[PDB]
Amino acid sequence: SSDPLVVAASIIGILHLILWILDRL
Amino acid sequence: SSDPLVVAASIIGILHLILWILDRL
Amino acid sequence: SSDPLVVAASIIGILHLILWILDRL
Amino acid sequence: SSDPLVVAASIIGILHLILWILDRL
Ligand SMILES: N[C@]12C[C@H]3C[C@H](C[C@H](C3)C1)C2
Ligand SMILES: [Cl-]
Repeated sequence: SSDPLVVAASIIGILHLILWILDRL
Repeated sequence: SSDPLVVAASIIGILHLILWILDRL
Repeated sequence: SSDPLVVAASIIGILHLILWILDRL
Repeated sequence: SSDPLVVAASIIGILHLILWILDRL
């Protein structure tokens, strides 16, 4: 288990890489 | 719970995405 | 122990830096 | 506590933002 803020940052991180990849594809 | 280092990096990761969006718009 | 979604985001974050370094060079 | 893979990704995430700022400034 993890802190809700860490879970929130994990969702944000995944979206970050997706947008970063799409911004180049 | 999460380690303090993980909580700190979570805040930093959120900041990182916010900065990337603002810098992309 | 960490939430599985946090472990997934950790793997994705590590990949993110690898790709980021490769794309800048 | 947090998984070592999460701790590693936290260190790497912090380093990632540092490099992003330096390259931005
Ligand atoms: N990039 C991340 C660092 C830390 C571990 C994992 C989830 C959160 C917090 C964002 C990847
Ligand atoms: Cl955790």
